[PDB]
Amino acid sequence: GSSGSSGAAEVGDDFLGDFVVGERVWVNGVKPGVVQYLGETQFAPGQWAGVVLDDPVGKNDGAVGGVRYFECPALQGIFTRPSKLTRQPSGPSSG
Repeated sequence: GSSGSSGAAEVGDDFLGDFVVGERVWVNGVKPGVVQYLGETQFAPGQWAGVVLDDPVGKNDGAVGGVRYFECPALQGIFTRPSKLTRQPSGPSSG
């Protein structure tokens, strides 16, 4: 019933960033997150990269629309494009 959201108004990239499973990456230059899933999601097309936040400040809880990618706390399993992730805290520059 409840578990059945939709992933519209969002599309992934084409190229998958060189991000391994179990590393710390900064999502949108906000905070570092542990990558658990990498590839194409189910809620939305395009390339996606699952990342787990250290604290409850993500978006999903591992399950999006019934599909369970990785297992982790709630409000932590945030999903975003691989390119969006980075190996360092950015902000003033995106190059």
